[PDB]
Amino acid sequence: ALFDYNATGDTFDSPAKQGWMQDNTNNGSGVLTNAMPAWLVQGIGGRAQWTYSLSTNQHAQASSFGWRMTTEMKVLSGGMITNYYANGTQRVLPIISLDSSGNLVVEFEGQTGRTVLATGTAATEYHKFELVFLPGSNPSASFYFDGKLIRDNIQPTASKQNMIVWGNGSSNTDGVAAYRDIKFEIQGDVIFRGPDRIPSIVASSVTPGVVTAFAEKRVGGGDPGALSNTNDIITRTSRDGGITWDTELNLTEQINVSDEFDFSDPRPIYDPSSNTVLVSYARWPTDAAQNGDRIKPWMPNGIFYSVYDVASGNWQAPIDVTDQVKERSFQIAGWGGSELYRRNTSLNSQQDWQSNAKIRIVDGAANQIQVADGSRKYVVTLSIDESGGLVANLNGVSAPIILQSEHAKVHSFHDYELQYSALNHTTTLFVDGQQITTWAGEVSQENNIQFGNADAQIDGRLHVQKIVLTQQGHNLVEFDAFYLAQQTPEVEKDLEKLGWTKIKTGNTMSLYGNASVNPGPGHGITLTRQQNISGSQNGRLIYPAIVLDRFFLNVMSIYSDDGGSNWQTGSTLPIPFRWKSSSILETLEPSEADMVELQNGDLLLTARLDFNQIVNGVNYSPRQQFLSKDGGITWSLLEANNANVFSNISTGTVDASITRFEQSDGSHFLLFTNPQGNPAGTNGRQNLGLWFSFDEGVTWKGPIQLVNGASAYSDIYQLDSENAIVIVETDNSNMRILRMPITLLKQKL
Ligand SMILES: CCC(CC)O[C@@H]1C=C(C(=O)O)C[C@H](N)[C@H]1NC(C)=O
Ligand SMILES: [Ca+2]
Ligand SMILES: [Ca+2]
Ligand SMILES: [Ca+2]
Ligand SMILES: [Ca+2]
Repeated sequence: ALFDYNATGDTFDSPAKQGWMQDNTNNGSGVLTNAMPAWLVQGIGGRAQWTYSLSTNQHAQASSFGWRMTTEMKVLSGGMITNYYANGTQRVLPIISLDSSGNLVVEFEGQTGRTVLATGTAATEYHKFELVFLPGSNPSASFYFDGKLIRDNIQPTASKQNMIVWGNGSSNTDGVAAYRDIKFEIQGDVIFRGPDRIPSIVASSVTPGVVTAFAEKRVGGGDPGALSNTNDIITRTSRDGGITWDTELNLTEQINVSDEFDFSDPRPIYDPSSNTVLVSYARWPTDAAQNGDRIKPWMPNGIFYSVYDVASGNWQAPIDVTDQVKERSFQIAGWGGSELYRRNTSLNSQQDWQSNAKIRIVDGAANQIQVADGSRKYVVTLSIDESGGLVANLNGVSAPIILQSEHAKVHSFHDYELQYSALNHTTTLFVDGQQITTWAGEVSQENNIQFGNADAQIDGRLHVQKIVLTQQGHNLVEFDAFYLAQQTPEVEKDLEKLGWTKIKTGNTMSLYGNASVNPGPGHGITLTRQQNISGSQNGRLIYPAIVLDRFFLNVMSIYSDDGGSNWQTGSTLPIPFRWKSSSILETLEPSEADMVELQNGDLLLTARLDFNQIVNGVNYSPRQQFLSKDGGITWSLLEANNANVFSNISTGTVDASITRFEQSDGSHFLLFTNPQGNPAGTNGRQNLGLWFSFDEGVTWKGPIQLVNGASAYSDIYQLDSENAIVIVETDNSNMRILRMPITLLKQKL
């Protein structure tokens, strides 16, 4: 909430015409002045000041969420120039004056001594005076003069005064000052009310002042997937930098006509090229979702986006991108074991045959597709090498073959075709129609087609969409995992019931997946520093989404290199595992995540780690950072870069936010928000903190406490050259707006 006085020239320029109450005594007075229009306070032989009354609830909001008072004035003479705020019990009182040398000085009630602010002709010229109050158990204000920190940790002092005040607050002491502008802002206006939840926010650089915020509208409350709620995506827009907001708009009820769905996790990206907001969100059937792993691949989970045209205020109807981002496959994780499927066949080695296998290599090695024709065996083994390239080894041939070096292509599906020539008794491998090589395989009496992960001592994971075997104009074998993966449970999908033999050693997991994809909470980004990042590009839209294969959550990039027309997925985060007992996996589950592009084009990602945090005695904490050096395709776990780097961060699991802040001089740093807990560094969703990184995410300074009270999910975005805007869940999950003077606050560090 903003309470202000602005002199414009309009002879409404009286503070009285702008809601202020004249409070003069004796000969105290005031008059409009126009050097540039201003109100001249004339506290000559009397008091001359202006006041504004606030409600109990307004004072309480100010106490819980902070406030700031900004004055542009010049002091002409005298003293007791008192611009301040008093809430009925306490106040922070700066007293500004000209001293006996004509120097402009300030002193504070409750602190010792004075500070010179300006000397010479500067003392009686206009300046900008800012008081910023940060809430907390032991709260304090800081005072700034033309943007520079003058005094910090100014603790409030007792006063029964109850008003916003500016001018010359003394009858017995002359003071004369001209005011161009007074702004008192109470932080924390409610923008979305609980039990709505899960906020995100972005701001338009092309149209300064435009801010677009999102949440889940939860009729009935609670997470998606409950029969007792119908959840939609809602949005509001500000055009004055987040002070006022237009009408709450339900973006998804138009595609939720029978309340058959829940939508969740609005993830906006601001696009400066089109000046648009593209917000992606999850769809779920209303009665099943991510919680409990209840969502299944045959159910209508997917991802849609809506586009806001900032220039017109138009919201475009939702667009479904589920087919592009929700993989359908049979997945074999040969992690600590091997798992192969073999279909015995009756190939005639004296006739040609052909096979096709559509396969994605997720990680590792010993991933195989094999055909044996009763005379010879042909095996292609697919691995990820040290530099993250895709490599083929053929049985009987010493030299490996590099198939791909570009990381997106390394982990995408490819068609592996074997063409056997009876005449030469050799087989030619084609990959995506490209002839790769010809080899003779090995002698064998086996007669089958076989695929999976082949070695219990070599970890690998491969996903399969199609397998075909053909001879003499007939398909002998056909397996369409892409089709089967999305069928309901009454369609037979068990390979062992479909004529395949399962050959498993040790511990493995396999499944048809994925069960769901979810953009996750917060916003995404457009990349602009990718020039020297091989295989990547500027203009990429990207966000870190949550994928559930069947039972385990993890994070992968979802991105578009054509402005949002077509979307692609990257690899999931690399995480440790351990089999604590047969078929019981100890591992991590990264879920709610946020990423930022560093100065060198590397991407820094911070992820909430849910459920178990400990693998082989190693505690990864409730939060873990990851780094991508290839534009978001693949990631690396940053050792010892977890919750530990955010001093006094809360110890409970919760969504966080991260973003880049750029100053007018081109300097930059990172901002991060998360509760501290109360006390700081304990469990609760209380006391939102702000952390800074001036070194590309290696260390973090802070926190600066932003909120005194409930603080759960949050999102932070740069608002302008000097401010960041924060949306944060608070009491009863009520989402509130903070507008934080970052360039001021950083000076407290
Ligand atoms: C994925 C993180 C977590 C796993 C327990 O679930 C989230 C936690 C939440 C929470 O801790 O408050 C609320 C989120 N809306 C929920 N996500 C979904 C899709 O229901
Ligand atoms: Ca409805
Ligand atoms: Ca529901
Ligand atoms: Ca987030
Ligand atoms: Ca699970």
